[PDB]
Amino acid sequence: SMCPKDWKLFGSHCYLVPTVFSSASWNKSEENCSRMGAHLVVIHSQEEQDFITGILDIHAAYFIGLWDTGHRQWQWVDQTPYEESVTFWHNGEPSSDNEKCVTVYYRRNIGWGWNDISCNLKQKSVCQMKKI
Amino acid sequence: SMCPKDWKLFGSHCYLVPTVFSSASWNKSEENCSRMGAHLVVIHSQEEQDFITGILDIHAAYFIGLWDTGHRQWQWVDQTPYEESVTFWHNGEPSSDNEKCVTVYYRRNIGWGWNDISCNLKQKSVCQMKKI
Ligand SMILES: [Ca+2]
Ligand SMILES: [Ca+2]
Repeated sequence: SMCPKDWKLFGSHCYLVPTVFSSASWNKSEENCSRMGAHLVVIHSQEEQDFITGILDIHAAYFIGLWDTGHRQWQWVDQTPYEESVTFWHNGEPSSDNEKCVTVYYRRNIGWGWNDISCNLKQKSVCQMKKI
Repeated sequence: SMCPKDWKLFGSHCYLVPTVFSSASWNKSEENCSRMGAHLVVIHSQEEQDFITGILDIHAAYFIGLWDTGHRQWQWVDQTPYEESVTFWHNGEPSSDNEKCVTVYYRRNIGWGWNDISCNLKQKSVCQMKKI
């Protein structure tokens, strides 16, 4: 139908956690999403943050398609506008101008939130594409 | 039957000013269009500019599917080419490298034209889709 097999529908998009694809760098995660005709997730709303985290394992951290093009100059992989006022950074994040890639992970007794980390650290990931 | 109920036909497209939400940011405006299998209007001619502005309230500003991905690098939401020679900018627009999203609005005694504004500001919107 609107989404490929095992992809999950929310809004105009289809989402997948590539499970078998072993942990990888941010670039290799993006490259794997694009092999499926998808991108790392672009999280524009509370609804999208809530939906995407709804399909993740609380014991794992996941690359999202947000990266720092300069000095806290955050850009989505699809180049759609970054709005600092509709973000989900954990308390104390972002933390370091040396951390240029973004992960989403669960903090005990807090919930899901973004963390800036090294682009070279291997993490799980989640992909999105438009439906049909 | 060439357009869904409440939509308006022009050439090979159907147009709608959404009503269910009364204003929203550029990203949310685009997602709302996409959920109807549409996108923010992509304007490729004088005739399109005139038809789209014809169905608008002169007292309101409306997001269109044009935004700056870099430094004055304008892109359409449907990836069709941007052509500087066929644009409808108001005098003195685009005004600033801080305004990455595009609205159409009516200037008293001048007429309709495009204006670059902050992507986070809430505006009305116009959606477009291929006819049936
Ligand atoms: Ca950090
Ligand atoms: Ca402007």
